[PDB]
Amino acid sequence: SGFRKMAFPSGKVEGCMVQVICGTTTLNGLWLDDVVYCPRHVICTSEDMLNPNYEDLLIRKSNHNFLVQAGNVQLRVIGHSMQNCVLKLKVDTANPKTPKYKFVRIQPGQTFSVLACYNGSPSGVYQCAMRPNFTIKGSFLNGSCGSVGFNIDYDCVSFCYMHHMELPTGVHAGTDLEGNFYGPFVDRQTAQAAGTDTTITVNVLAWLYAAVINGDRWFLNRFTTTLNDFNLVAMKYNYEPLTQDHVDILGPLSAQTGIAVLDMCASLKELLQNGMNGRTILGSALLEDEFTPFDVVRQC
Amino acid sequence: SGFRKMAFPSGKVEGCMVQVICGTTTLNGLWLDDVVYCPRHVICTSEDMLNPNYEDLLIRKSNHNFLVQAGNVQLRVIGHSMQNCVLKLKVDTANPKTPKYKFVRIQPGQTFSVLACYNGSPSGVYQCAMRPNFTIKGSFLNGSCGSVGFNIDYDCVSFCYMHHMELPTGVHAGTDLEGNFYGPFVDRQTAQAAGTDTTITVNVLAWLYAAVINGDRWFLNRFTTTLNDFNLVAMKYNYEPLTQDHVDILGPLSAQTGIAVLDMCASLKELLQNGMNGRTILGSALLEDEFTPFDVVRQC
Ligand SMILES: *[C@H](O)[C@H](C[C@@H]1CCNC1=O)NC(=O)[C@H](CC(C)C)NC(=O)OCc1ccccc1
Ligand SMILES: *[C@H](O)[C@H](C[C@@H]1CCNC1=O)NC(=O)[C@H](CC(C)C)NC(=O)OCc1ccccc1
Repeated sequence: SGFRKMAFPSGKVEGCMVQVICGTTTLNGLWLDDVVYCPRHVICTSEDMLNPNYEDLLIRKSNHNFLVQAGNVQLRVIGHSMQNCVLKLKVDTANPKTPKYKFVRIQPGQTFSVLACYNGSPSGVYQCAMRPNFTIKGSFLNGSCGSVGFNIDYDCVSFCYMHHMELPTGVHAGTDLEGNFYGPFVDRQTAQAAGTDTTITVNVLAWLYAAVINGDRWFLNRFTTTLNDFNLVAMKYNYEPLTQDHVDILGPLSAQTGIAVLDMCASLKELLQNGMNGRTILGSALLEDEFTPFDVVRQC
Repeated sequence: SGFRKMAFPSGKVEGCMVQVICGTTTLNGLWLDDVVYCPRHVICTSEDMLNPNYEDLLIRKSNHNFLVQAGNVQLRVIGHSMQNCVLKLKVDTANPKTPKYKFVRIQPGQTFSVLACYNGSPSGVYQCAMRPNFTIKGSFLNGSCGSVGFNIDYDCVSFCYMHHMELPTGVHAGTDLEGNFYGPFVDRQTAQAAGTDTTITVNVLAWLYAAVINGDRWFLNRFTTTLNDFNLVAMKYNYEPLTQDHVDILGPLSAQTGIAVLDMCASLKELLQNGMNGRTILGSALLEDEFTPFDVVRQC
């Protein structure tokens, strides 16, 4: 037993991380087969990064302006192109460590693991959720751009996130691996800011089921509620509405614990209206919303 | 910016994990050079595991009773021996993926990353602290024994923990890699239970410094306190006493933020006496004690 925020083992991704330098900008790239993917802002200078025209900036570059280092081996760049907000650097060597992979775009409310990297060297691994407002609450410093987020199913790495920037509130923004931003954000200097966020209700419910599986039962009750009455409470507390599909997704956890989904909703209603009264659930004094139902089943 | 519970990248350890079967018991082993290390209870049966005599149990075994699988390759066991609570299985092939490594024993209050594994296959990675009572609050199911904890410095893996058991409160116990238990626990069936735990004060202080570095300042004050007066409060709230060595270790974080250690102690005294009044620090409504000063410096 026990329940922890757990990342996927990172080895398969560590073998794909490289360093990309253009001018005085250093960041990370992802080396899959004979292509290195990286944020296109690697080509910008301080002056450009106000309102850059990336198509102009890139036509002024040559293959030799991109220095790619895979550990202690220089990779020779033989072609370059832009795809949305990522650059694709063709190199003369296919990565022999390329795993089976896919490029997937995730939905708000879904989780993934982040391999934070600096100078092409992995530094740490942690779990993130894509917030309803399309930001992530990560841990990223200068040099971390090009770090990736991913899930692993069987032997296949599904890459979902590449890191590009930090917003004024300290949260993080980036793109899918096709270079399309999550959320209404752009890789240039504006006053852009995260929009209002909400709590991921289906995930809070999943985490309450994880708590019951692990022996925390104090918040349970015999009462029940209707889906409509629960969603009235959710709206008041800035929680996302619960759909019948969410109820269906929680079915397996409800069956395992014998607690009907709408009974757990009544427990959550009481927690929202009364707080915890100095108690904790799975080591937290707040309701946690960054575990999906799948994350709970995977671990419990 | 941002601050997350972050594990070390696990690749170097993933390449060392194997499956060990003896009889009907399956668990994990650690394959370094031509030795596989695993919990000695792999040789027990249901009846034995009450009060086993491991020396007797092991003399009745042969090399061929140990089946070792490295991915989809069977390793041939050519010798076996017991070292404290671990078995050392000599195999006919040195692991070509053996990293530079050390076997270190950690202290209570120190952190490490855990690579949870089942059937010799890594499942997830997370950070743990060794509690003052020599347990860890992990996430381990049947089959997870032999999973290891480790830190990485430069290119060298310092293995510190091998998993053996779960105590009645749901916390976890295990040994160093020389097979010596952390804490007063034994690999047999008794009514053994975790002793009383305390909060790791130096780590709470480090995490408060991480909060300031990341823009949370509401708990700061102009007041200060004496070390003796603070330790009177620590005792009342079941916090470990703060030593001058802890103050020295916090020096760099104090210098970076300009907040003297004893000023931060005054803030902590107020948080202990008054709580948070509905506010949060780094996304928590509780005081977090599983980040060391080094963990904070590493990330911030
Ligand atoms: C790429 O390494 C970098 C990652 C940032 C740096 C601080 N925290 C991160 O996540 N990205 C940028 O510096 C980015 C470049 C634009 C052309 C998209 N701009 C950015 O994040 O600006 C905000 C900022 C910069 C430095 C510190 C704090 C916020
Ligand atoms: C080895 O895989 C296993 C790990 C346990 C199983 C449940 N959670 C864990 O961390 N260790 C044992 O089963 C261990 C064997 C003794 C001979 C040391 N005994 C143990 O942990 O017993 C308590 C327990 C067993 C099963 C479920 C819950 C608690």
